[PDB]
Amino acid sequence: EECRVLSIQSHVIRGYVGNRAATFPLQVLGFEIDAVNSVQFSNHTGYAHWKGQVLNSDELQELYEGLRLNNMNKYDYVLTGYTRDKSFLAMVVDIVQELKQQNPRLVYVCDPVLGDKWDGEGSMYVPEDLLPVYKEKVVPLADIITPNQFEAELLSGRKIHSQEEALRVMDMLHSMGPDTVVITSSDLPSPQGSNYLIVLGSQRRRNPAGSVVMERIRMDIRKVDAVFVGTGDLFAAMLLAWTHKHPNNLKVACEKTVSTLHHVLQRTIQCAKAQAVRPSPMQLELRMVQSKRDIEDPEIVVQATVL
Amino acid sequence: EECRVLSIQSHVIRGYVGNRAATFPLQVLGFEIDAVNSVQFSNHTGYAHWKGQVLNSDELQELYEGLRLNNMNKYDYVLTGYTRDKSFLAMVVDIVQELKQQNPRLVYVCDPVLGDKWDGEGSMYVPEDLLPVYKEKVVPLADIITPNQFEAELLSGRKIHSQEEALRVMDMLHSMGPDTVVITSSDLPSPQGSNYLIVLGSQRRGSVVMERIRMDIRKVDAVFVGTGDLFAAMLLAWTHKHPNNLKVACEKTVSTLHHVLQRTIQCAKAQAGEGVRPSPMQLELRMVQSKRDIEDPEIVVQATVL
Ligand SMILES: Nc1ncnc2c1ncn2[C@@H]1O[C@H](COP(=O)(O)OP(=O)(O)OP(=O)(O)O)[C@@H](O)[C@H]1O
Ligand SMILES: Nc1ncnc2c1ncn2[C@@H]1O[C@H](COP(=O)(O)OP(=O)(O)OP(=O)(O)O)[C@@H](O)[C@H]1O
Ligand SMILES: [Mg+2]
Ligand SMILES: [Mg+2]
Ligand code: NA
Ligand code: NA
Repeated sequence: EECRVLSIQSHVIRGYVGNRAATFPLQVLGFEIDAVNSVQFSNHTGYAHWKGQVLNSDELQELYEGLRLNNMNKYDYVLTGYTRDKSFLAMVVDIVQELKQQNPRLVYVCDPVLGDKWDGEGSMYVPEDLLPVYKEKVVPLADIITPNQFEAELLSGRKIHSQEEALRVMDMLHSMGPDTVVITSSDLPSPQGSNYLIVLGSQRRRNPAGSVVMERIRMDIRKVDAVFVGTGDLFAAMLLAWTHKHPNNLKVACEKTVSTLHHVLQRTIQCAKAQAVRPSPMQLELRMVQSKRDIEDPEIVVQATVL
Repeated sequence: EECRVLSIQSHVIRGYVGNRAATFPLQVLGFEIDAVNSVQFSNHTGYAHWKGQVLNSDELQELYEGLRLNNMNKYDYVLTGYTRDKSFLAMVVDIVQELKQQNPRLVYVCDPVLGDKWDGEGSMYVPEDLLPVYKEKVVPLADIITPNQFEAELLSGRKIHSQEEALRVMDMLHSMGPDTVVITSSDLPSPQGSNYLIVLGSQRRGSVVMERIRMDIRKVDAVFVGTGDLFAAMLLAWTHKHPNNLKVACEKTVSTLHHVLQRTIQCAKAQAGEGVRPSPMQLELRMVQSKRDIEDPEIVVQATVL
């Protein structure tokens, strides 16, 4: 038995973002993940310097023809994240369409990377003309999506000020296409204090009996004093892995996903501090490799609230 | 404690060869390996088809520049394998010289891929103009080299017909520079039967001792791709953990390959059915499913000290 994933994301030489944050973890859990590298840079763009090349829609299509010609275009999952250009994204959409025709049971996990917000206001970090494509072509095709608060607000067109508006926006997202919507981070208020970020998740599904039900959860995570890159990619990847293992249990899938990132960042936070005192982007690269054990079976450190 | 490896080799979307065969195993064993993909192809060339793009020498330098500007050009090991381009390989050389000045203790593991021999006749599968660069530029720089028999013959200029000629040749290789030379496969005959392939290893290491070892590996009925790359990467990992113990390091390298292929050849057959010969697709290494065998391979081959 084998579960095949096609992950189209960026590659870097040094560090863990994109395909570099998604691949090792999924491989450790038994997945035959195939990495299509949308770009190859020396490191992520949060560093003072970075150089590299990008893959264009033509080349992505060639890579695909190669696979198709060998009749190797049969996947169980497809996984996308940061996509920098409309032309590429329209191509990723054509590829997902054909893979779904090839296999109707294919699950498309899509991280709709658009931007994020810093201390109150958010701004986009991909071309604005990608939003219409995400709205009309990509999300309708998705089975699981992992937007942060900023991205859900752009996808739904509604600002989110409360948990209830969050739920309403999540329902809106469900109606665009995906049965699983997880808001990966938000500045919603927590009763635990203000040094907490909020994760919300909602999954629609049919039970053996055949009724269409919805599981909803919330997690209040304590904030770590640092900026990490790649953890959004890691979140989407682990979510793929754990909903795959616990299909009818969003609570457990999310707790394992959020617990894995917690163990990775705790281990990362330790070494960052030891090597420094104000850690640079380099010292803050996720301690991926050293976290093998926590990825394989993470001790659950945060229980979710049931909504 | 961290050990960084810069691995420059090919990437495929489907399968395991190059950085694909070298990365996961080394990550599993705790290495901070950075993969520079010399190419990005849909799959390896053993298939009916393949499409893809290549990385040029200028792009390689660009990537290296980025790392340097950030003071990220400090590594414990460099690993390179199949390159089909002379300009690209010269750039790898300039890069390895550079990383060595930055860290004199850097260990360069070079798999000098030039070709192989099929039934007895060997044929190159890299342009000829590479050989001069390898003999004159690459090998003198290398600390560990992993050539198969054909490559050891091409690199030394001598034909190998016996275990003694082989070790004679490994010695010529040590003189070109490398302290550890391992011949990853040869047609030498084994006392165990015709169904065996021979691996020979030699390491030079205030005494100047010489350790030499041989292993008799049981041939498996099928042609795999990426096993040479896996061999070089696992050798780097094990030489790293058992430093002056060529014997143990080769034992774990080869045992690991054995489990992976045993596991691979089994699903191969399962998917091809009784009597039918597995395709390249079916024969792709079962990498991910061999995680446990990579972390701690059960030793199933003892090396003989020559
Ligand atoms: N500073 C932090 N402190 C604590 N946990 C964090 C921190 N940064 C990230 N995380 C963890 O990473 C997860 C996802 O957050 P992150 O902000 O990195 O991505 P995002 O903006 O939600 O996603 P994207 O833009 O990739 O779709 C959190 O929900 C949490 O589990
Ligand atoms: N058909 C096979 N049967 C049994 N073991 C094999 C077979 N093919 C490869 N191996 C294993 O793979 C290892 C390396 O062998 P392989 O022939 O693939 O590379 P090579 O020709 O020595 O290397 P390179 O071309 O990368 O310089 C062997 O030494 C052995 O452990
Ligand atoms: Mg964020
Ligand atoms: Mg061979
Ligand atoms: Na997200
Ligand atoms: Na070899």
